[PDB]
Amino acid sequence: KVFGRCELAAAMKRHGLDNYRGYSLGNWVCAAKFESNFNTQATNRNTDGSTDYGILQINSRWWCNDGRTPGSRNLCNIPCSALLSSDITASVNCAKKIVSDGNGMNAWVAWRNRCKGTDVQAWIRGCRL
Repeated sequence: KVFGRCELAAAMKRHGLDNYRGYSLGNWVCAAKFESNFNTQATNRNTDGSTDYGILQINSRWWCNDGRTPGSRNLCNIPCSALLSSDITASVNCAKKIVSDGNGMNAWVAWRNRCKGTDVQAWIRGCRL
């Protein structure tokens, strides 16, 4: 695509993600950055044969269905292709569920290895709320 630095910060915002269970808007921004480089169409197969889907790289073995990962559950009751939409709502919604799963933002490798415990706000500096 891809998405824009502040295009996203603003898009995640009014989807009510800015302080969502503690996590400043900046973390999601920074998460999107490293998981997919703001590419909504991003896809990545893991070793277990599963595939990571979308801007926040959401896995098929749990949250979304792709008819290609046996022994998987589709926890967000949604097909994985809908996560590849330029519309963000699907992705955000399913993300919101992943953060309250009990383990928080740590559910993203990229985040807790490139965002966590760092100045996370610089990611939304200058952007129009």
